[PDB]
Amino acid sequence: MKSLGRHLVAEFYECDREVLDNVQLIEQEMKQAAYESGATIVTSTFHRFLPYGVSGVVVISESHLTIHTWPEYGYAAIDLFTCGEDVDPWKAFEHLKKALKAKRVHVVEHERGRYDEI
Amino acid sequence: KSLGRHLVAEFYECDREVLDNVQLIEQEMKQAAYESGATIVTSTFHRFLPYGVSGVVVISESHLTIHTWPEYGYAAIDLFTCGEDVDPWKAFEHLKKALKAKRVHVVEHERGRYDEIGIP
Repeated sequence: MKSLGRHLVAEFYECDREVLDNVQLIEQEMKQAAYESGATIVTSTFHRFLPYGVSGVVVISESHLTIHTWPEYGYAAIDLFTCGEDVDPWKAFEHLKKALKAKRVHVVEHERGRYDEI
Repeated sequence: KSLGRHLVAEFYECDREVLDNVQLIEQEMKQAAYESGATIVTSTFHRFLPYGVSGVVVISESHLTIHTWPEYGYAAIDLFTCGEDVDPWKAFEHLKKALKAKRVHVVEHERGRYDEIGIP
């Protein structure tokens, strides 16, 4: 730990498009992702974009997990921002990779609140 | 050339009383969404311990978020917008002003690049 939090900005490509358009399943998988990471969920809110697409946010202790899907393109924008030694955003990543069946992913890990800056 | 634009922002040396004011953070975040041109879907703001605010404004197909650390004068801000007439930099400007940040660091990501997804 050299920062308040760790933030994964993930591009998920060639996903299962049925899953990407399933608002209930996406919400379920996001909550399980949060459980896998060690995080505690404060609130969650998921919405059906029309005609296709799911958007959701899981608020955790001091930060968030988010997903925005484009079923028509097989694409999801995922963000996994966790704080604390106890919580591992890569565990959420792995769950979602498997839940969405992405064939290609790109992930960047940012530090949020570096100790040497704050 | 992408489905969305996403600003990952570090705000430093902010007004610490603002950072711990959940009502004001909600107002300013909603104002920031308005400035950007985004449509609000839902908004949820939390203040929980002994300080610190978390807020999310869910917009059409993406989000604006803030998580504050009053004890450090720091806020973690994310401004993810989609579509050509929504401008996340207008949200940035509003929040920079509202929070009285003296120093900022911002990464702008292209989320869903057309060349990566395979869109002409």
